[PDB]
Amino acid sequence: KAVILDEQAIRRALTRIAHEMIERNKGMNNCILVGIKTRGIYLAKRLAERIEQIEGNPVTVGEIDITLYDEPLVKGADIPVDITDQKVILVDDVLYTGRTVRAGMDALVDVGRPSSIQLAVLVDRGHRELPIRADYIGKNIPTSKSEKVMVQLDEVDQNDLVAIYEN
Amino acid sequence: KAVILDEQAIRRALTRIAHEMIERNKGMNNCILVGIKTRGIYLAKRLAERIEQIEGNPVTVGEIDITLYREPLVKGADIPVDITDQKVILVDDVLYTGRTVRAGMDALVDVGRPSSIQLAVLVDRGHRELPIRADYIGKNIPTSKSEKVMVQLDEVDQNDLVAIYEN
Repeated sequence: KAVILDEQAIRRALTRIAHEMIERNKGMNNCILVGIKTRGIYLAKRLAERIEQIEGNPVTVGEIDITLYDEPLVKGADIPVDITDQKVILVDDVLYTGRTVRAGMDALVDVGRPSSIQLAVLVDRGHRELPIRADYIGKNIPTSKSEKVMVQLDEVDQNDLVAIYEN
Repeated sequence: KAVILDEQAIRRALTRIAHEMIERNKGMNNCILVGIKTRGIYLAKRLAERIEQIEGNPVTVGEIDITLYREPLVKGADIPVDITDQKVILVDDVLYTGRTVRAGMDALVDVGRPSSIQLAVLVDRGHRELPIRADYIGKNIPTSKSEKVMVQLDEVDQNDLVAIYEN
């Protein structure tokens, strides 16, 4: 095991993402953050919080609970608003093959009809297996196929960190 | 109406794509080209032909006939081989919103279970509405939202050309 991002690195990446979201989406007016995977949901909440303290406007947060690693399956969803004709940004903790994002994207296209969907990820470890790319990245991390990258957030786990494992 | 690419421009872009496919996919050994949309199917056949005349090995071509967005409904596929564990490359004529590619991608993850899916497009006009990007592009063409870009191939139309229309 090895730590690649610590709490400070994660906080800086998130502050950078929040700003980029605000800069490229007209202050995030009418944009919905939708987290996928457990930690993606927590990151979406952190981003909404950061954006609100800057915009003075709350940002709607939704979620899709999916079995992560095209086997990943959408067991449900919970988006407090109608997303029809709204810009949605999926928030993922670690972008890898892209297969969870595809399952999450399919669900959104069937829960509502958003005008568009973007992708923000804390870490992109490469090795996609689908033509899906992140629009916002906290940190690109070069990995081999056998490595595993894992994010720990303090509202779920013990600490805020990103670790990489061999095997 | 205005012509942005002529027969020669189309031919050069395709030769460039065929080479990139060969260079990035070990000579295209075991890679399947799958066309989407009428002209995507024809371009896939042209690329398979170019790759064969360079590699001396045939390239399997498949197809998904979906209608271009304005969600795109899949009428069905037709892939002469079992694509399970095989690298697939979708071939599109014009990449725009990405919504036809999404419908085509979903199908592929149901007819078979390819190890990966990449995307080759003759023209990318921008304005995606999904986090889908092309891995091979013949020509990037900057457009406004109201413009329409259309590919014409001689197998189905009068000439080989790409035109742009205002609205």
